[PDB]
Formats: sequence, structure tokens, C-alpha cells
Amino acid sequence: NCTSSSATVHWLGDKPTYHAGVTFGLPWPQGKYRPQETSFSLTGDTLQSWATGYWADGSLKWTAHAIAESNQIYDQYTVTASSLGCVKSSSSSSESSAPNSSIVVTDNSDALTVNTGEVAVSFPKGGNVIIGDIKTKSGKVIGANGRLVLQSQDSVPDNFDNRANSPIQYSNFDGNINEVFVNQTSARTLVTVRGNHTVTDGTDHDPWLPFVVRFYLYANSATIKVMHSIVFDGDENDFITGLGIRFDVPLKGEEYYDRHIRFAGVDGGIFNEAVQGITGLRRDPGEEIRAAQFAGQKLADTETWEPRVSTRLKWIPTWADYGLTQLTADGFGLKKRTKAGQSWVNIPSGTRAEGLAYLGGATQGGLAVGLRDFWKRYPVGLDISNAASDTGELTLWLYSPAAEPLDLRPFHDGLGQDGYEDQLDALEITFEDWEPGFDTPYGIARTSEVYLFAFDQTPTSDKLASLTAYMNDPPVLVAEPKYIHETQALGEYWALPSASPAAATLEDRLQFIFDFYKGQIEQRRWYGFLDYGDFMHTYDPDRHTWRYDVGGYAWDNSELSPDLFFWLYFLRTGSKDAYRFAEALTRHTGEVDVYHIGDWKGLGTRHGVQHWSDSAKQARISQPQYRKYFFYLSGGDERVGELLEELLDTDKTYGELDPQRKVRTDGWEPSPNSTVSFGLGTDWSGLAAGWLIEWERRGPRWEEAKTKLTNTIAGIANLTNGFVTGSGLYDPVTWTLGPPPSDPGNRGNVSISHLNAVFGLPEVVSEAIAYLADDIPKGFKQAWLDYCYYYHASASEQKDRYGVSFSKISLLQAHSRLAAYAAYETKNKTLALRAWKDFYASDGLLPDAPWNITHVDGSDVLVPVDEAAWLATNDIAQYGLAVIQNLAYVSDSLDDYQS
Amino acid sequence: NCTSSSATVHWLGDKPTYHAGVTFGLPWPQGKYRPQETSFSLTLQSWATGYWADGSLKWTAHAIAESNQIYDQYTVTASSLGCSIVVTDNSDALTVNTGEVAVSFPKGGNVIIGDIKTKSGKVIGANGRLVLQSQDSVPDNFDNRANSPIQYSNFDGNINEVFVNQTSARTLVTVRGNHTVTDGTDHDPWLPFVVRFYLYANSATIKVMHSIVFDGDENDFITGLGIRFDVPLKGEEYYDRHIRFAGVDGGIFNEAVQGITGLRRDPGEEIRAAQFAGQKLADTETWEPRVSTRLKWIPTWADYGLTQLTADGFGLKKRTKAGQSWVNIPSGTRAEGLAYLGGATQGGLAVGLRDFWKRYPVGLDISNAASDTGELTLWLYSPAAEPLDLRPFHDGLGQDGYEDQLDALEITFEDWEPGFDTPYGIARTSEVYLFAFDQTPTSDKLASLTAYMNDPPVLVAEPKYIHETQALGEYWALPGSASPAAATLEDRLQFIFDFYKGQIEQRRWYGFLDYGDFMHTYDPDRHTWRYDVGGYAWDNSELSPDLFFWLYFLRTGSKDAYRFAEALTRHTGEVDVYHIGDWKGLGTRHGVQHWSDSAKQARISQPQYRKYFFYLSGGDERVGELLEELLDTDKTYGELDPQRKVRTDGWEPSPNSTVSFGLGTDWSGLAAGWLIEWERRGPRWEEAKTKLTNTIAGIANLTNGFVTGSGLYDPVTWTLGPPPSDPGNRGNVSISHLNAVFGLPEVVSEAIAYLADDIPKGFKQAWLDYCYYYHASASEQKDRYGVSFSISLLQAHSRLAAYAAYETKNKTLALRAWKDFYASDGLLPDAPWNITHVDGSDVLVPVDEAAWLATNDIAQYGLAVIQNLAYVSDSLDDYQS
Ligand SMILES: C[C@@H]1O[C@@H](O)[C@H](O[C@H]2O[C@H](C(=O)O)[C@H](O[C@@H]3O[C@@H](C)[C@H](O)[C@@H](O)[C@H]3O[C@H]3OC(C(=O)O)=C[C@H](O)[C@H]3O)[C@H](O)[C@H]2O)[C@H](O)[C@H]1O
Ligand SMILES: C[C@@H]1O[C@@H](O)[C@H](O[C@H]2O[C@H](C(=O)O)[C@H](O[C@@H]3O[C@@H](C)[C@H](O)[C@@H](O[C@H]4OC(C(=O)O)=C[C@H](O)[C@H]4O)[C@H]3O)[C@H](O)[C@H]2O)[C@H](O)[C@H]1O
Ligand SMILES: [Ca+2]
Ligand SMILES: [Ca+2]
Repeated sequence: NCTSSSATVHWLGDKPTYHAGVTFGLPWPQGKYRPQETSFSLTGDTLQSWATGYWADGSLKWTAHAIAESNQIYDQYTVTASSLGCVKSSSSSSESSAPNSSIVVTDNSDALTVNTGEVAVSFPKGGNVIIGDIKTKSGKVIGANGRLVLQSQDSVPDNFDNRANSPIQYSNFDGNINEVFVNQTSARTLVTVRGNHTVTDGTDHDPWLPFVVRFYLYANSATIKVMHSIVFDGDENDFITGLGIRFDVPLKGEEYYDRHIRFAGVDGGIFNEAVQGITGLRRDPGEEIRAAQFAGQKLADTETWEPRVSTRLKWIPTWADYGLTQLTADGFGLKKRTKAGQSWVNIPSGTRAEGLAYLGGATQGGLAVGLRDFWKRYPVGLDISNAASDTGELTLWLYSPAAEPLDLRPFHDGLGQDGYEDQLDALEITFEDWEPGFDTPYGIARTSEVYLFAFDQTPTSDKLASLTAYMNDPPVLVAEPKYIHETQALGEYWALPSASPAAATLEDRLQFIFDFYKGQIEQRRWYGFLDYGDFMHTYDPDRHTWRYDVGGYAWDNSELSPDLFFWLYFLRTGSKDAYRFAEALTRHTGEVDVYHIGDWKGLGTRHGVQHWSDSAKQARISQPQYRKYFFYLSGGDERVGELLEELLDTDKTYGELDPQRKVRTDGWEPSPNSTVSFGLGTDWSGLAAGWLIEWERRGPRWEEAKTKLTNTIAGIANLTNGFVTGSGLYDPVTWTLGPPPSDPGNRGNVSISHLNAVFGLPEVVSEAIAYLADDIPKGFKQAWLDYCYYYHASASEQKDRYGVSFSKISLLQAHSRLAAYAAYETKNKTLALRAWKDFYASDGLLPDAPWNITHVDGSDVLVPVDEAAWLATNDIAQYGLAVIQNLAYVSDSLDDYQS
Repeated sequence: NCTSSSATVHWLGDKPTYHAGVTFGLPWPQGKYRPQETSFSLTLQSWATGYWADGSLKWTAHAIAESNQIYDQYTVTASSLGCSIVVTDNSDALTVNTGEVAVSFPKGGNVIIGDIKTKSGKVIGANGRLVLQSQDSVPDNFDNRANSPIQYSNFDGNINEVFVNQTSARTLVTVRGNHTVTDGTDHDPWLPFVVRFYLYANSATIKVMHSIVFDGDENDFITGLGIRFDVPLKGEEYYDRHIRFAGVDGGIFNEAVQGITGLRRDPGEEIRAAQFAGQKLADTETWEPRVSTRLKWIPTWADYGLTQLTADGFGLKKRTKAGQSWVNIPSGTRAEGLAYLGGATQGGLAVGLRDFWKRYPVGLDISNAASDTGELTLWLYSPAAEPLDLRPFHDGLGQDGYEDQLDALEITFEDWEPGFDTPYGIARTSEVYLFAFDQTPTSDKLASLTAYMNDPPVLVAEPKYIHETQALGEYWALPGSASPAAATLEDRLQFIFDFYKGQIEQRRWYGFLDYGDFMHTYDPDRHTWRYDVGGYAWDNSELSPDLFFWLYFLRTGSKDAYRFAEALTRHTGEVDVYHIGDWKGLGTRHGVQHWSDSAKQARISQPQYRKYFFYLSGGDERVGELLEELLDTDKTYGELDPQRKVRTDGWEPSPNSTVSFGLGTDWSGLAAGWLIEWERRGPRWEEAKTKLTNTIAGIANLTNGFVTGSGLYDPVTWTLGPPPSDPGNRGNVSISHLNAVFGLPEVVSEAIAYLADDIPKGFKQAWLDYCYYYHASASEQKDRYGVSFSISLLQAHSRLAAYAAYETKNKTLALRAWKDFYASDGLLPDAPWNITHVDGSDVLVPVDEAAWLATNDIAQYGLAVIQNLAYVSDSLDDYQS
């Protein structure tokens, strides 16, 4: 007999005018549905399912779902879930369905084809071509020989004058395929292609700059979503200069006046030309034949037009190449030329190109290609080539050659810092912890969301403007905030927006903080091929910039869990903008700010002037927990899935590198075949986050990840001082966690750090406590409750319990949330009030702060800005978390405190 | 016995907050003041710029020194007979000294300013040098760079001649040369230059008119063009060395090598706020010692680069030193194009380029600020850009011989030919400024100076007085509207002026060579000017818009008008015209490129187009040079035939053997050029007057006169007789609608008035006839003449009928002039007369438009309004039936 429950999914924003199939996630109550013994139906007012994560007990926690492209787009989609008991007490009779369209593949020795019903595309299993051909339903080829291009240079000149005496040696590469994979379903098929960049033209090289590219194809869709990621493994002499994706468009049978070129301009504008310019000649071929060219239709046979024009094609020139380049965030240049050899002709251009180009004909068809958030990921470009020839070229430049080349070398020389002592003394003035050869981008990554669109004939510009919009704002379905909370499938430590007017203005300040930071991206132009998605760490109130050039006060690189603030803000609110902002952050931080290959695979790089400048390579930047929310909302984004998997090697890095090497007083140092020393707060919050997630996903290494998390949780519980213990040692063969170097025989150590609880520890711990349920090692929960309570007890209370008082605690507003927890967990209203007091009257932001922005115009600044010189990013992140977590755990004591 | 009058001069826009000396012109009525014996007092530097025929003063020029006292009006009194900068000259270099600044210019070498010095004797800048970089080839596309290695060559402007007009308030310093190689492909000297330095008494700002003629191959691709200076800054502590960049809309960027703001430790709110203000920071002893030690770990920012490679977006970047990466700097849209380098104690320099972001691609660099001497470059063309591709935009399309060329003309509207797609001999004048400071100034001063150069102030005469003097035309009068029909004409001129002024911004008519011009005709299907079909693209003065705009300013005094007209005349005079070689004096005709079209002609180069901007401004010395250049326009008619290819004869040109001129299409421009050199009394005036006054007399004795087609000009005797296919007179009658639209009625109108009683024969009739007869009845085109004409631009030629009507006193004609204006071709009173906005997927960027008009229409519509109102507004009331 039956268990069945429904859960509704809404468009992130407005009901979109078009979508090309979407994937969403739903959560489910702990203990309610067994996998593969639960079916899922869909009501849209008037469904392809799979599990992404499971509960402790093995029931479904998070699933993911996929709907085909449709012209029916509903205000809401409701997903019912019936168990097997439902269909197995029947004597009623379903009709059996049959979708109007449904994907079919052909797996092959040579290639692999995927037929959506509107296109068929081929995926070579080897070679230097990712997509062999893209076919309409007609059977005709619309684009083909899709390939990844990369150019480099060997050197870069000191300054412009120096070009004369320094020679740049250029070299070209082809994306070489090495594996192809498939996740086939009726509704959507993921094609994952992994490989390398290998040489073809210019100087010889090792194969390098790896890539994985994911092609997403939905039933009934000529749209193909492309998630292109590369790990960077260049060295001192590897300057990327172009990075791109190129397709051949046929055009062979096509009268030039019937071949059309389009680019997206600004605010949903389209550029509309053909290879041969019949509009605005001296002589007219007729209202209707001009009107039809502009509209991308096939023109009548030449014997129908006033022959003063028809007898004179030959003299009307023929435009082979077009070029859109976006090298700043504010202006794009656009040009064309007749053929390779002539000067180009400047076309009237504009500000911020929406980043799509189409190339085809009214008969031969064509494809279009584009990059989501195009101008925000400058320097980018869109190229057409050989449009007057037999086979045309259409290319998306992810990094335009027209730009200055990608320069990832260290921004300074070391400033003469010799040894650890100087390194730490640099940190006291610039807030940077430098080390020679740590200022490196070796192993960082970047993903880009690229769309391809196939066309039978030239589409209308209104259809082009639409797809261009589509791409830049890809429709997203998301579960209800209320329901995501009920399930408890994404943490206990947040809840929806109370009655207290104090609670009310706390929400208003979260919206202030958010509105500011969103506004501050545009105003400070936090855009760029690698930069976009991140923001900075502290303001310079004298200069009125953010501190882009002062060591650690520049790029924020997930310092004090801004990720958590913004994702928890989304979970509560359901705001589009909250998501869109957190999406962009998780895409940067997850990819740029963590090392994916190397001896540091697992670590991420602390805030710096570059995103890899600082020597602090630590787990608290890579921190899986920061990705956890977006993995599940989104329906297991398979890239972010890979990124969480990567991180399951973090623990190994403590054999290589100690983050305390410079400050550790107990002269420890790691050796091979020995126990390694990580932190019990910041370091372990990352390890344990990653181990929880693999356990939850039931991945290849789940039994392992489960084991490590339980052993380490018992270890901390068996330590003596628990988390107040500084930070023990860990055996990589036995996976157990023992006391630190200076306490061999649990006669407890004390090391306190204000950082230990602001990089996901509360979140990870609660989740883990919940997961292990009864199986939890005895006294872990107490050890954690201790840490929570004692942090901001009296100094006597601390001395009494721990020997010494906690002399270096700060971030009290930040830590207010640890009270709010232990308050809830112990049903102690005096400890609840500790939260509200430490939040309302200690450090961070404070209720009587300005809580407004000032405008700064005129000669003090390059360009007009708004500023709030009174807040820093560390302030807004931990404030935000405190607001959400204190309201979560102790709403009921807030009015009590106020009164 | 005394004759004294007065004449008042006004700022162009609002009263300026600040100027740096100003030169301005004043016209004077005919036969009023004798040169060398008429004194001038303000409430004053003076000199003659044009003279009347009887030698009396026609246009003067005047300079006032830089002054903190700045007044609303300035009044100059002229007085008949009846009633301070210091230059030194060592045997090496000349130095001008204004009171504030002292600049030394070498007489030779690859350095053009030696050093700049503040009254205190302190060197703030040094080694002013013209920079250039070229490359030999450009890749076809971006994949082509590993299989086509590119060889760069570096040059720097060698000096050849150095002239000095010195006076008390003002001191011009004119330095000619070309770019002599240093490192790179052993290249011959090329790219000749004229740089004019204006230095006024009192100022420490310098006006710098940098002119340059392109004289290079299909292989000479300019990557970078700069003006470069060394800032000393030796014993200035790092934290006391400042950097600025003007950004957007009165903004200024403000750092220093070695940041003391933004740090973990705070030295002291006073200290920080000094660095931001650009002041010498207090002793290290007064600092907080956690900041004052540790200075060795705070990095030093040597290099700074601001590129503006589009019209809407600039970048900004910094580098500790070369070898390390750059760090991106919060940037924005449209840099106003100044930069400062210098120090609190050591002082320093600031360079800037007027209209910086409009003349893209441009950069401003600062280098070696961590060193003992720092570089400060203004790049006039940015090495960051693609390298200036002056080649032809097509390979001819399979066109072989005149048959094809002319046939293509019937579809794409361009007259092609091989070898004529060449920019050899075009020029371009960039207006630069330099600013010398004893100490890093207030960044509110840098803002006001960046405002200074992007809108340098202008002192111009009263329109009522310029009309009264008759120094520029009698063919224009002030709006003073008395009918309802008049004011709607005035409104329409204002409609036209706005629409055009906006189209520059909307259609992005911006760029190194592009900025100043507009386009010819619109494409109503695409919603775009015809930027890619032959002669429908760049308008290169066709049908005399230069002549409409500069007239509109004369009448109004609108600052906008002046500025629009200015930037045009700064383009058409320089980039469309040829300055060296065989075609020197001919302008290329309207095309996709400014030099694409094979029809190189005199109608474009027409000196009348620059006449007004020359005299207003007080004889701009670069425009003065150009007006001379055009005196060798006639030399080109034994070198090229504008009527070849359209010629059914066997004829072919050689020098010193007679040629045919269209009396409007060719003569109007020569007459104009000659009448100017005469007016000015230049190195060739006597020549010019004889050539002009001959060719005038020549016409009056052609039996039919202007009604005869072309003339027969003898380069040896400088005379003009009847054309081939009519020797011995008897009579020729050949009419083209193109004659009266390219200057004719303004040159004839001015020459007649300039000559008075020395006017030959009945030239005045020979003119009057063509005016009356151009659109009389075909029956009256027998009664006189005997061969009924074959009529083409009637609204435009309405001006000519109006001229005759005033000169005759003939209201029959005046009413016909109005009936052609309102009821013939051209625009038409019932026309749409509004703009339509266009957006969505129909265009790239949203835009306004009127496809019911084109640039031909508006120019001749505009001239027609102004001239029919001036001559025959009386008849407008009476007309309205
Ligand atoms: C192990 C490793 O060691 C260093 O590489 C580095 O530690 C330094 O940076 C820390 C960090 O990045 O968070 C940290 O900083 C404090 O906390 C942050 C939030 C503040 O921005 C800092 O001002 C700093 O504050 C303390 O210092 C000050 C101050 O004004 O300087 C005032 C407060 O009262 C103090 O709490 C460490 O303290 C630094 O050693 C790595 O982070 C670390 O993991
Ligand atoms: C003689 C010499 O040779 C040619 O290379 C070229 O002539 C051609 O271009 C002219 C030009 O201005 O560029 C003229 O076009 C002339 O007048 C302008 C105002 C008009 O656009 C034309 O109107 C001709 O236009 C048409 C038409 O094509 O439908 C009909 C009208 O009645 C005409 O006014 C245009 O003729 C020449 O006519 C043209 O042959 C050089 O410019 C020329 O000096
Ligand atoms: Ca970052
Ligand atoms: Ca031009």
C-alpha cells in the first residue's frame, strides 16, 4: 500500500517565453522514499527522474528531473511521487504514453550520434574534432567539424617599444579527444567529452591545457547547452592568446544575397546583414526583394528584379569576414572585410554585446553560437570567416586574440622577502602571506556556459533576439523555500522570513547588503574571463576604491563564507538575483580559487591581489560545503559534481604541505610514511564537508568517505579538549585522528582561532550529527556543544574548564550563531540571549552603524561610485549568517532580548 | 583727423572658469583702417590676417595673456593715425619663457623639447620626443601568426626646420621634420610632421598642434604613434610620487607609487589624506612605526597603462615592474584623456589630447615611476589596437578598364580605378596640451584642466557686427524672424542641426581619422547609414555641408554649431584632401574609405570650406598652411583629368599645355583659393590676384559667359578662353547642375564685392544671367542664348535666383526663388520633418533616424534657407498666396 507526496517547482523569475528543456532538483523527507521503488509524475496546471543524493538510511534525499523542450510553458510544474504500493493495488488501467519526440542514440566504433528529434549531432570518439556534424531533421548538415582552438605565445614583450628587439613565437593547437561518455535518457542526454590541447601549427609542445566539455541535448530541442571547462597547466613561458570554439557552416549551394550574418548587439538588438548588400544600392530591385533580404528570406530568381541591379552583381562586393571583439566591459568593436588581404571596414558598434553570432542561408540553413554573460567575461569575441566561400567558419572566442594575452605570472617579484620571518612581517602591513613559487596559477580552472543553436533556414531576428536573451538568462526551475526547509535536506540552520520589528529590519539590512554588493559588481567592473563572479575584501576610504592592490584586502576568495551567506539568502527568499549572484560566485570560487591538479589538489588560495597570489593554500577556500547547495538545486550540475569529487583527495595534501608551517611553535614538519597535521576547525570543516557529500551521493568512494568522517568524528570526541584541542594528527593508512604534536597522550592542548567556526564548521557539524543519527560516536555532540558555549563564556569559566582563558578570540557577532545553536540544542534561554547580545552589541556591524551608502562623484574618483566605507566583506558575510542562523535557532528569544 | 570705432568680443559658450591665453579674430569694414598705422586697445597684441583689395584691414587677430581676471565681454577700439614673454637663443636650442614656464626646443636632433622648467628653475619634464612604431605585415587572421612572423621598427621624429613667431602675449614655435629609424628594419625616413607649440604670456599650459602626413607603402602599417616625455622625480620619496588619469565626466583617478592608504596598519588619517591630496607626506618620524618600518614590503607601482581602443570602453592597469603581471584597475567608459606624472617636491608634467576617446584608439602610459626618471607617453594611435590598416577595401571585383568602373558606379555609386585607392598624401592634425606643475596640484585643478582642453574656450565677434563689416559674405543674415513661415524655417535648421549632432554619437562617428565627418545617404531597410556601398558612405563635403554649418554658426553664434563645424573642417581639410605627390590639392570624393573613390577633384578641396574657420580663430596657423597648399591645385590638371573615362574625345593631359575646367566644378575652388592668398597677401598673392582676375575677365568675354560649359585655361599665360568644341567663340551652352552647389555663388559673390570697379567687362552680368536663366521658362532659354537647357537641383539653385532678385530689385524673380524653394525638389514643406526611433531586433543598438533625408538634401536645404532669407525675405510675406 501507498506513500505518495507532491512538491511544486517554480520558474526562478517570470514565466519564460521559451525554454530548451530544463533540469531541476527536488528534496524529499528523510525516510520517505526508497530508490528505484518510487516513480515520478508531472502536472503542469492542466518525468525523467534520478537520484543525486541519499539519506543516512538509504532513502532519497535529493533527486533531479528533466523535462523536454516544449511550446507549452506553465506558471508552475508539480511533481507527484508515488511508491510502488500505489501501482500494485490497481484494477484500473493507465493508457501508455509515447512522447511526440524522444532521444535516440547510436553507439559506434568510430563516432556516437544523438538524435533529439530536431537535430542529430555526431561525437567523434577520437581525433581533433569534437562534433563531426550537426544535422536538421531534414537530414541536411547545418554546421560541422566543431573544434576547440587554442593559440599561445612563448614570450611577451616588456613594453610596446620593446617589440622591435623581442620576438614572440606563436603556436596553434587543436582540441584532441581522449574519452567520450553518455548519460542517455528519453528527455535528455549528457555527452561528456574529455581531452587535451595538442599542437598543429607553430612551435612544438607537450599536450596541455586539459578540458572536459559537456554537451546537453534535450528531446525536441535544436538548442545544445555546452559546459566548457579547462584546467590550466602552463608554466612560466605559456601565455594564452586565443581560446575558442569553431564550426564550419556549409553555404555551398547559396546565392550570396541569400547567406545571412547576424550578431547580437545591446538590449536585445540584432545586427542584420547578408554577404551581398542589396539594401541601399543606388538602384532598387524592388521594395519586396529588399524587405525580404532584411528578413533573412530567400530572394526571388534574378529575372524578376529591375535589371539595372540584376545585371550588376559582380560590382556589388562580397563580405567574407566579420569580427565582434569585446576587450573592455563597456565597449565592443565590430568590423568586416571583403576578403583576406583588404583593410577592414568599421561597422557602427556599441557598448555591451549580448554575445551571439549566426551564420547561414535561407536554403542551406546554419547555426548560431554564443557565450552566456558574454561581455562580463571580457576579453571575448565572435568571428565569421569565409562567408563568400564554399564552407564558412563561425567562431566563439572565449579569450580574444585581439586582446593583450592572458598573463598569469606573479604580480610582484617577492619584494626581497627572504625566509618565513620576512614573509610574516610583510603580512602585518599588506595582509599578504607570500612564499616563493606559491604565487602560481598551476592547476586552476574555469568553466563557461556556451550555447549552440541549429537552424533549418535563417531564423527571424526576433527568434534570434529571443535565443540571445534565453542564453544570457537560462530559465531555471527551483523548489519552494518552504518545502526545501520542511525536508531538512539542506540544513536545519536557516528558516523563512517573523513579526518582531527588530527581525523585520534585520531582513531589510540583508537586502541592503545584497543590493549593495550586486550594485558594486557593475560599478567596480568585477568582470573578466577569470575575474567574473568574485568581489573584494576591504575598501580604501581615502582613495574610494576597493583595495585591489594591497595584498589580502583585494579579491575575496570565499573569506568567511560569503558563499554560505548568499546561498542561504537564496534558500530563504527564493529571489532570482540571490541565485544569479550566488551562481556566479560558485562558478568563480569553485573553479578559479581552488587547485584541481598538482600536489595541492584540494586546497584553494587565500584572498590576494591575484586569485592565486597568496601562499596560504588551505582547505577553507575549496570547502565543499560552499558548493553543496548549488549542486543539489540545479539537479546535480555534473561539473560541480566532478569538483566535489576532486576534493576527496584534500587529506593527502597534508603529507605535502602544512598550512601552519610558518607559525606552528611545536617544531613539527611532515615526513613521508608518518602522521600528518591538519586543523580541527577550518581544515577539518572542509575535509568533513567533502566526506559527508560523497557519503550522501553514494559515489565510488562513499564507504571510504563515510569511514573517514566517522573515525575523525570519534577522534575529536576522544581528544580530551575536543575542538578546544588545537589540532591533532592523522594517519593516512588507518584514517584515525589523534592528539597534536605537543600532547602525545591526551593531556589536552589549547589552541583557539577565531577562524575555526567561520568557514562552515557549524553547518557541516549539524548536518553530520543529523546524518550519523544514533550511530554518532559518544560525546562528539558534547565536545561541539563545549566549543559553542565556552567560546564567549567568562574568562574564568574558560580557565576553570580548560586551564587557560581564551586570549585571542574575536568575531563575536560572527560567533553569536554558535550560541544560538547551543541555546536551541540545550533549551537554555540565557544562552539564547548571549546570541542576541553578542550580535546586537559586540563587533562586526552593530545596529547603530550608518546603514546607508554615500555617492562619490567628481575629481576624487575615476568614475562615479556608491560606497559604504563602514563595512567590509567579512562583516557582511558573517553578519548575514548570524542574522539567518540566530533567527533560525532563537527567533523566540529575540523579542525577549529587545524588551 | 581721426576715425575711431569699437568692436566687442564674446566667449563662445558660458564664461570660462579658466583660460591659458586666447587668440581671436575681428573683422573690419572695407576702406576703414590702414595696416601698420591703426592702434588697438582692449578694456593688446594685434596683427593683420586679411586685407581688402585697397589694402585696408579686413580681418585681424589678437592674443591676450593668461589671466585669473576673466571678463564677460572684451572690447577692442581701433584708432587711425589722427589720434611679456622672453625668448633666448643659444647656438643649439631656442627657449621660450612665459613667466610661469620655460621650454627649450632643440634646433636639431631626435628630441623636440629639451626640458621644461618652472619659474623656480626646476626641471619638471625633459626629452620631449615624437615616437613611432610600425610593422611590415599584418596577419590575414588570428591563426596566421605562427606562419607569418612580423617585423616591427621603431622611429623617432628627427628635426629639420624650427621657426619662431614671437610676440609679447603669444609665441608660436613651429617644428618640421620626419620619423628617423632607431631600432628595426633599416627604413628610409617617412611620416613627415609639423608640430606647432603655442605659449602664452603667463600660462604654464602649452597648446600643441601635431600634424602628420601619411607617406608610406602597402607595407607601412603604423602600430603606435606617441608624444613622450621624461619626468625627473629623482630624490622624491616613493610615497611622495603621484600618478593621475582623468576618467569619466570630470573624474580623476588618484594614486601614488607606494600606497599608504588601504594598508593593514594605519600611519595616521592626516598622512593618508595627504597622499590622496597629492602633498608631501610628513616625516617618517611622525608616522605610526608599524607602517613606517615595513615600507620595504609595500610594493612600488612603476608602470600604468590606460588604453581606449573603442569609443565606449577604456581599460586601466598597473604593474610593480616589467617581468611581473599587470593588475586590472577599476575602469569605465570614456576617458577624457589626461595623465599626470610628478611629485610633491620635484613637481611634474601632465599631457592630454583634446577629444581623446573620440579619436580612438588612444592610450596614456606612465613608466619607470619606481626609477630615477619616469616616462609619460600620450599615444595618439594605440599599440594595443590593430595597426592602422590604410589599404583598399576591395581588390577591384574583377573590374577591368573604364567600361566596368563606370558601370559599377550605376549600382554601388563609386567611381573606381586601380592605384587611386591610396591614402598617400592625406594628413591629420591632433590637438594636444601639456601642463607643467611646481608640485602635484590639487586634483580639482587637474579636473578643470581636463575640462579646459576638451572644450578650449573661444572668443568670437558679434554676428550683427560680422554681417555689418561684410568680411565673410553678404550671403547670410541673422535669424530675426518676422513671419510665421520664417520661424518654421529657423526651426527646421535647428531640427537638422540636432539630428546630425546626435547621429555622430548614435552611429559612433568616432576614430583617429573618422571623427569629424558624417555619412552621405541612409539604408531604410537595415536602419543604418550606407557605410558599405561606395559613395553612399563617408560624405567628404559633397554638396558643401561645411559651407552650411559654418554659415549657421555665423548667424546664431551657437557654441554647438562652432564645435561641429570645427571638427568637420578639422577632418575634411586634412584626411579627405591630398597634401603631397602628383594629386596634391585634390580631395578624394565621398566613399567607404575617405580615400577609396578614384575621382580625386577640386570641388572637395574647395578652399572656401576653410575660409570662415581660418579668419574666426585669428588665422589658425595650421589652416593657414593648408590654404597655401591648395594654390598648387591647378598644377594637377596637366597631371589628372577629372573628365577622363566620361570623355568621348582622344584628349590626354601634360603640364604647361592647356586644360579644360568646369567653371563651377573646377574653377570655384581655384578662384576661392586665389582670392584667399590675395586677401591674406601671402608669398604668392601677386600671382593669385593675376590668375583670379584674368580668369574672371576671361569668363565675361565668352559671349554666353557662365552659361558656356567649361573653359580653356592656359597654364603658361594664366588665361581662360572658349572650350574645345567651341574655339573662336560664336557661343557654347553646356550646363551641369553640379556647378553652383560646390561654392560658386559664394566665391563669385565675394570676388565681385572684393574687386568693386576693377570688375572686368560684364562679368557681373555673366553671373546674373546664370542665376536668372537656370530655371526661367525654356522659351526664355531661346530668346537669350537659343537652346533650351536640360534643370536638376531646383531647391538648391533657388539661392541663385534669390541673389539675382536682390541685386536686380526684381520681385518676379524673388517669388520664383521662393516657389522653387517650397514647391520643387530637395526637401519640401510637406515632408515628414521628424525622427523615428528604432530598436529591438531590427538594429544592433537603438537609434533615431530620418530616411526621408540625406546629407545632400540638408546641405543645400540649409544654404537655401540662409541665402533666400538674407537676400529676399521681403518677398516671403508677399509670396504667401
Ligand atoms: C595559518 C594561516 O596563517 C596566515 O597565512 C594567515 O593568517 C592571517 O590572516 C588571517 C585571515 O586571512 O583570516 C587572519 O586575520 C584576522 O581576521 C580577519 C577577518 C581580519 O581581516 C584581519 O584584520 C585579522 O584580524 C586580527 O587582526 C586584527 C588586525 O587589525 O590586524 C584585528 C583583530 O582584532 C584580530 O582578530 C590571521 O589573524 C592572520 O595571521 C591565514 O589566514 C592563516 O590561516
Ligand atoms: C564626371 C565625374 O566622374 C564620375 O566618376 C563621378 O560622377 C558620378 O557621380 C557624381 C557624384 O556626385 O558623385 C554625380 O552623381 C551626381 O549628382 C548627385 C547629386 C546624384 O546623386 C546623381 O543624380 C544623378 O543621380 C541620379 C540617379 O542615378 O538616379 C539621377 C539624378 O537626376 C542625378 O542627379 C549624380 O549624377 C554624377 O552624376 C555621376 O555620374 C564624379 O563625381 C564626376 O565629377
Ligand atoms: Ca577569487
Ligand atoms: Ca572624409
